[PDB]
Amino acid sequence: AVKKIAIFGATGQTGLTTLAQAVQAGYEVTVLVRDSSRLPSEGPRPAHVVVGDVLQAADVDKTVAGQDAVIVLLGTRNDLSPTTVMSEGARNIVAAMKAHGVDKVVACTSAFLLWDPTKVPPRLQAVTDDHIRMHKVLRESGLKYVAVMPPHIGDQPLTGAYTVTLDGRGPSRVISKHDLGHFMLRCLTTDEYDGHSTYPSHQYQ
Ligand code: NA
Repeated sequence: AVKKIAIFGATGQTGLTTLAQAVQAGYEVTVLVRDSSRLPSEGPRPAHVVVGDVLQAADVDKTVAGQDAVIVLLGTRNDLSPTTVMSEGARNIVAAMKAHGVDKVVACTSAFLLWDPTKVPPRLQAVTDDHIRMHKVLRESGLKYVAVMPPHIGDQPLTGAYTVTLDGRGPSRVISKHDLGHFMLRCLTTDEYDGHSTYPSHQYQ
């Protein structure tokens, strides 16, 4: 039974609704944040808050200690420049999970990893390159890794009626940020997605 989880990137749009749903689901949530004031002051607050940076190996190590599973929602703060913050952040998380014996990691990359590499728009190639590096870091770690590769993440409401496509592209090109967080929590209750790539999508319009 998974009870204690750590969430990386909980201050982002998708991370905030994932944190809110995880607290309401009864999980003991630990978050790593740059600033504690970025967390919601009222309502769903996490059980444990570590103030630090994901690129600091020691900060990640104390966040992963004693956890049952890890949710990774790392991004590039809306910067299309060539970067390694997501891949290097993933290497710190993987190193900490191996040392402490944590096996379950659910990580969000991008649906572009399911596309023809030549069809990826050139403007988004730099960010996609680091998503590939992070995915390879997690794929080669040997942990129970659920690769979430969502399409466009919108502001649609929480439905729970989305479609989950395994190891391929789904029929819709949009997933709500609430349904995305809902699905990543669902991956903590089952192992049927372990080692697979998941494409959540739904038709809201
Ligand atoms: Na933060």
